[PDB]
Amino acid sequence: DSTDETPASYNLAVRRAAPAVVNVYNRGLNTNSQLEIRTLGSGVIMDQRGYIITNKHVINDADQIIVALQDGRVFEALLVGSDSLTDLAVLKINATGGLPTIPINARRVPHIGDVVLAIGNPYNGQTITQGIISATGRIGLNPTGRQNFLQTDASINHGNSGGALVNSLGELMGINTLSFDTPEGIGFAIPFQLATKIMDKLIRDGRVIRGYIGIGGREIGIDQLQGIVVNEVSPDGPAANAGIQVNDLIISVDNKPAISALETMDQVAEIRPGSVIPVVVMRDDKQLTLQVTIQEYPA
Amino acid sequence: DSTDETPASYNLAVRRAAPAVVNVYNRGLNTNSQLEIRTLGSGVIMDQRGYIITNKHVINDADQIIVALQDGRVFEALLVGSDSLTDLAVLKINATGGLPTIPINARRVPHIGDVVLAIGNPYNGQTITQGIISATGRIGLNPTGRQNFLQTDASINHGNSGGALVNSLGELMGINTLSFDTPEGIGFAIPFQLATKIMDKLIRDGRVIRGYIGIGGREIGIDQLQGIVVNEVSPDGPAANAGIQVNDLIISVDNKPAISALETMDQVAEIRPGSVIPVVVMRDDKQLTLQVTIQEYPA
Amino acid sequence: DSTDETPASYNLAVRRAAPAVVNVYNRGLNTNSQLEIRTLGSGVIMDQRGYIITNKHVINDADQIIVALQDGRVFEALLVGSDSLTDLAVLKINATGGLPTIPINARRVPHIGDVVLAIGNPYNGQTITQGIISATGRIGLNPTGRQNFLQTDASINHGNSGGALVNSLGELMGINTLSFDTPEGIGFAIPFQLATKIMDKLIRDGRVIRGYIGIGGREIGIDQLQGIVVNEVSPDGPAANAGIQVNDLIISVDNKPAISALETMDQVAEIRPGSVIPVVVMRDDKQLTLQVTIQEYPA
Repeated sequence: DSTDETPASYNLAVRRAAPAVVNVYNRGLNTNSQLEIRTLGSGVIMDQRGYIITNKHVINDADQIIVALQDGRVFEALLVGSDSLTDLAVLKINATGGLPTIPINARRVPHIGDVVLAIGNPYNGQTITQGIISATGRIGLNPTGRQNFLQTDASINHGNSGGALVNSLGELMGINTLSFDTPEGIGFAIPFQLATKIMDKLIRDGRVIRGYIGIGGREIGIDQLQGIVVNEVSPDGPAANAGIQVNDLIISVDNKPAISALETMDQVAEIRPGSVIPVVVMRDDKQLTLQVTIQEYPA
Repeated sequence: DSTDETPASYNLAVRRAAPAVVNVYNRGLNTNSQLEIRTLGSGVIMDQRGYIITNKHVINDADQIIVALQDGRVFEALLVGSDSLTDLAVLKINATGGLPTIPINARRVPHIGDVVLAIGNPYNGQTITQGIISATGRIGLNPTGRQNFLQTDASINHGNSGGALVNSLGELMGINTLSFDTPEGIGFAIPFQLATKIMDKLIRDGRVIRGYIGIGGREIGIDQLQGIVVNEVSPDGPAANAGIQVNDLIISVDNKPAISALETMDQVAEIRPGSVIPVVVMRDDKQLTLQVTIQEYPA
Repeated sequence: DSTDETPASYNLAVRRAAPAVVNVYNRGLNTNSQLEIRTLGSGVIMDQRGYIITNKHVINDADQIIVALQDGRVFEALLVGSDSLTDLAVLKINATGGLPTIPINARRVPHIGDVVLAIGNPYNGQTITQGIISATGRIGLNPTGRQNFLQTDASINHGNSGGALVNSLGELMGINTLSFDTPEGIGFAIPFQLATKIMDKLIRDGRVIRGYIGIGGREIGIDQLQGIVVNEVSPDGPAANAGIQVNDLIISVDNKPAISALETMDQVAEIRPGSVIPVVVMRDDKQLTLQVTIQEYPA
């Protein structure tokens, strides 16, 4: 008799998380009067100030943005900003009385093989899928990086895109992002540490400002010094203006040893334009320290 | 050393449930002699009288219906009836000696996030998939309702369609129904409480008879009385014949307060044609009680 | 507070298994100098001698085969042999110092419903998916058998094809094989006992040599003797040459009672060509013992 027994379930993560996952409506005004729904999507309430993360593609060209909570409350939202490269956008609502927020543990380290649920709220019940973390993502902002997504075999679709990816404790692991283009059975999410970083940037600047040094190049035992060889230098770029030349060997950027081309470019992307930084190079078996003014990455 | 350890497994649910999941063969007689297989599918033994649920689309246009059990027994089946809207059909076999039956717990409440296995028997080994309950279904019979399906990311395919969806205890959560048309990675099943209701109806009437009041309309703090405003009234329908008019406010149907358009229409669908029921409306700030004879929903 | 709690995870199986799952590169030499990558895939280190299993379709037409380990080591591989029917190939590398190997428990019985992870290493992080065993496979080598694959709803794709399928203990359940052609949501792997058998055969003969008796036919209470009726006999085949005729009833092959057409054909496939075996038949209610020289299955 199974009357006595308890079914295997992830319902606990759902109870803790789902209340913070909202419906997001993109509404157009036809010139008739009338209000019609252009598209629908999911979003996640990040804190008690009423900031919400959703997908950019859900809110593009909205005349009015409406947010609906599982508890019945309906709000008009303000668009704070968005980013095409990560397909994220931030909204703000003004709420009296408390808001449910997504559980976030900043100390939690995501592990490959961890169980995850992808929680949507397309029509408001909710659409929820289960899978594991297939690959952890990087949290870099360099525009050319392909590795800044968490991968999962939990199904990511129009139902749950823009909603929350959580572990079995209901802690946020990422923001679901539908792929418009990769292996069958693999979906993607923005890692939660990258998503909060992007939110903070949108809140202060209204957009994600990426740093640029204008250099292409590739990496060269412990007794050999690692570095990045300069393959090409962008005309009228920061490096070119500072006197950096092809075949230079970059051993240091802004006081950080340059041992990896990928790490150093994510490093530069975080540096605010107008910043003046030292870059140490090896040329003709001599050390040169050059002063470089960072610019904004070209569109 | 893993010699000592025990692999994570749902094999227990399989052992309890799978013996009641059968092969169903649709066989045509070409005029040659010969017996050929038109299509194959899964079915579920519901009780010891030998009643079986399968998909209608598996048994359509069968000259002969054959059922095969995991234990080797082969039976000829009688078609009791079917329903296009839920794609269910009921069969009956005459068996001497016991039959294996699907475990059913009528006290069990399905929860979103519960683990489920979708069990098929396409060729007789079996084809089994794993997922969770994404959304619980309604058990309504109103023909226009879209919400009467349980949703799951367990894979539902030609292998397991018509078979059993069970939790990790082997208890029946639904009947697998392949979608012929929704978000990628989502399949559907008839919730088990709706499936048993449909079976009981087919057994007594040979078809699912749905009640009809012939009314379109939408719902209007606790101090305000909820109701359904009548948008349109069907000509020569039950409501029209009873004297119900547009802009009437329906506050009560068959002694049940009408607070939701969806609940009241599922309510009417369960009422047998020929039934005479009271319907209370508000017209011109006055209460009117009208006597309505329910009819059968038009095809 | 979830700070104290532990997320549900299969990370243990990943830690035990993943280090033995390698990147396999198929490289062509264009006549320029240059070395270019024709295709990429996964492979599994089977033992400390440096034998590796991958897919045949990954190494077809390679000018050079390169293997890369999660720990950073890169090797040139020798192709030992392959088999089209199972899409397996074996490689060998020469390594100084230890190699990580896949955990194998030959005593472990795979069960339907067991949790499995499909581990790939397409670019070297790794691509990992989760599912269950849907159906256990046969380990037969008869070329016409359709049942020699393990089935799983763990996603099998270009990422993880040729890599390892393991249970939650990290024990090898099979080798992932991408299907180029079956129900949606079902993938396939070579059962691990069949995969090791194929590897041993490739190592001694350089190819999989299958036995052939040249007979078509089908099986006829315990008091009735089971047998295989001969439907057809191949001209100039082993059976024809030995004097076996249509309507003969095969009751014994190589001293094994013939109670199943499927079992007896897998039995014959394992017998080495040139072998002379007894085959007992019933003809005209008399027993005849015939001496048959096994041949190699025609391409």
